[PDB]
Amino acid sequence: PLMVKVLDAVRGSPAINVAVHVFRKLTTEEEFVEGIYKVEIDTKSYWKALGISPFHEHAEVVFTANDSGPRRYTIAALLSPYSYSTTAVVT
Amino acid sequence: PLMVKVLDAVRGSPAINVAVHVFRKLTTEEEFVEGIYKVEIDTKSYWKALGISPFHEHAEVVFTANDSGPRRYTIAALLSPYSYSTTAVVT
Amino acid sequence: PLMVKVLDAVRGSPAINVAVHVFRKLTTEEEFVEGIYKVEIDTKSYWKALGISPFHEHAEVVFTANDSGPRRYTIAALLSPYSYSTTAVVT
Amino acid sequence: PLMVKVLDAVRGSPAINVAVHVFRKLTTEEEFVEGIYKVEIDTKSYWKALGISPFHEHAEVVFTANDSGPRRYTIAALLSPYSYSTTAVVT
Amino acid sequence: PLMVKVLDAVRGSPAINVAVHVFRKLTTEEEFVEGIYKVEIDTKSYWKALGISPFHEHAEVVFTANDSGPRRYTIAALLSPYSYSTTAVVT
Repeated sequence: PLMVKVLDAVRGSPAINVAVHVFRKLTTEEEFVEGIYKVEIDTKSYWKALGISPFHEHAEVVFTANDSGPRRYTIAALLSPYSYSTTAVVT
Repeated sequence: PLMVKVLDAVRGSPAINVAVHVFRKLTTEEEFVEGIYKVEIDTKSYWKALGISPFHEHAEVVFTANDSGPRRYTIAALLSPYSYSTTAVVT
Repeated sequence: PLMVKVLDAVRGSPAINVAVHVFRKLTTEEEFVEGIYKVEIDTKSYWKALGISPFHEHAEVVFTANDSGPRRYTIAALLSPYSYSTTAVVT
Repeated sequence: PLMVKVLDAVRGSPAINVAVHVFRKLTTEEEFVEGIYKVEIDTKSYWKALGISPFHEHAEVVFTANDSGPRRYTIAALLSPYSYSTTAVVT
Repeated sequence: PLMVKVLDAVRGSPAINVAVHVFRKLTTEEEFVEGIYKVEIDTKSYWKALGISPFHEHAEVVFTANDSGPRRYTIAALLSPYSYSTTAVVT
């Protein structure tokens, strides 16, 4: 016998975030789960898994990468509930 | 017999974050879980898993990477609940 | 018999973070969990797992990496709840 | 018989962080857990696990790494709850 | 019979950090746990686990590493709760 119980009775006005998981029993992947409440903001990638036999004989390659510039990011509340409160962003 | 019990009775107005996990029984991966309440802001990668036999014979390679520039990040509250409070970001 | 009990009765308005885990029974990985309340801000990687036999015979390689520039990061509260309090960021 | 009990009754408004773990029974890893309340801010890596037989015969390599520049990090509270308090960051 | 009991009754508003662990029964690792309330700020690594037989015959290598520059880090409270207090960072 397997039982799980959460939050039987509630009187009032809360804020909640619930998650429940139960498990009973060149690249390979099997039987996985990814991304329950997942956040990604800025991510970069250049070269990945070109192939079996690239650039075998007598190759000449030049590789250069530049990253610059004016950028801004602004966030007030992230992944956090609130009740009976005040939030403001003023510029 | 396996039992789990959390937060039977609540009177009032709280803020909560709950997570429950139960498990009963070139690259390979099996039977995994990734990313329960996961955050990533700035991440970089260049070269990964090109292939079996790259650049075998008489290769000439030049590799250079530059990273610079004006950037800003601003966050007030991250992964933290609050109640009966004040939050402000002023510039 | 296996039992777990947490927070039966609550009167008032708190802030909480709960996590419960139960387990009963070139690269290989099996039966793992990663990233329960995990945070990463700035992470870099260049070369990883190119392949079986790269750069076998008579290779010439030049590798150089530069990292510089004006950057700023600002955070007020991270992974810490509060109640009946004040938080402000002023510039 | 195995039993665990935490925080039966609470009257008031506290701030808490709870974690419970129970376990009853070129690279290889099995049956592990990583990253319960884990934080990483600035981390770097260059070369890792190139392959079985790289740079076998008559190789010429030049390796140089430079790291410099103006950077700032500012944090007020990290992994520490508070109640009935004041927090401010002023520049 | 195995029993554990912590914090049966609480009246008031404290700040707490709790952790409970119970265990009853080229690289290899089995049955481990890593990173319960773990913090890392600045960490570097250069070369690790290149492969079985690198640089076998008649190699010429030059290795040099430079680390410098203006950097600042500022933290007010780290891994320490407080109640009925004041915290400020002024520049």
